[PDB]
Amino acid sequence: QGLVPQGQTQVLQGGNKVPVVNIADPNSGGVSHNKFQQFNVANPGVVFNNGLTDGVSRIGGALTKNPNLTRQASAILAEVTDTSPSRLAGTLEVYGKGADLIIANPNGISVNGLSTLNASNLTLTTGRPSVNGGRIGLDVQQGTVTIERGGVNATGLGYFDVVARLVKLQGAVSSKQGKPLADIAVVAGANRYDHATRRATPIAAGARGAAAGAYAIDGTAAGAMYGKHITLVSSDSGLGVRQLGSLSSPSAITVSSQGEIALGDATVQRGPLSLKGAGVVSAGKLASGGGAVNVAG
Repeated sequence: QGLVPQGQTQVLQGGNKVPVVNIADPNSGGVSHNKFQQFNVANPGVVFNNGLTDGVSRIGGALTKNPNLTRQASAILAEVTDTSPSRLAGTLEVYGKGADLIIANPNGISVNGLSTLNASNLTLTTGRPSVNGGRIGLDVQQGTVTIERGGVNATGLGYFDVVARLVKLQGAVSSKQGKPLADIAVVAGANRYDHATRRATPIAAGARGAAAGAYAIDGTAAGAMYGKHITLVSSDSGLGVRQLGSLSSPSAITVSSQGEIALGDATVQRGPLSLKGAGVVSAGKLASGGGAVNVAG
């Protein structure tokens, strides 16, 4: 239910201490690959130690440099290797050099009131990672990510990506009003997702994600999203994207489905609203402040 590292990764924790992950030394491409038997974050959060010097974290107070490091990471991957899902709540803080965060658990991830500090970008995935130097591929064949009512605060990220077999959106994903707005991508289905290009290519899996007509992405009214660009992608044939949570974006909303699309309200201030599905595509009220709206089943 906690944090149980493997290999060179260490976790400084104990009682009331905010846990500090002494991440593994990164490879030549800047990726620190950290395997865990169990990975969970609870309020107030966790500190990833990407520090070559002693200092102070915002949520955790004083800490020393990470003894594993000969250089700082540009991407920190936490991969769960055993059978338990991950729960994430609180702040994911990177102490030291800012880096991409990737949390991968094929068993599932649930998210409730998540934020970040000094993370460049954040990816939550049920894909199994393949790491080759700087190149990270995520092979999604199973698992659900659920955003619970507490939601995600993406403020300060370039993007927040959720990449899983199925995705449930039951809380808001947004950046704070007037602050640097993150892009949001939700990518469902059996895919290889390349972390550097943020492109999904469909792959074979051992089982279906769900039945024909079931929803690969299912957002309720509580799952409202606000992002610089918002992209929703479902690649499994016959599965739907349902997102009843209002979508709001300054620059683009794009939905691609290999089945149905069913949206509520969606608005883009200065850019295109594009819906492309294999099945029936429907939307409640659409608006674009400079009118690019395309809908195509």
